[PDB]
Amino acid sequence: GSNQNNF
Ligand SMILES: [Zn+2]
Repeated sequence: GSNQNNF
């Protein structure tokens, strides 16, 4: 799957 990190 795809991953996104929003710090
Ligand atoms: Zn993946």
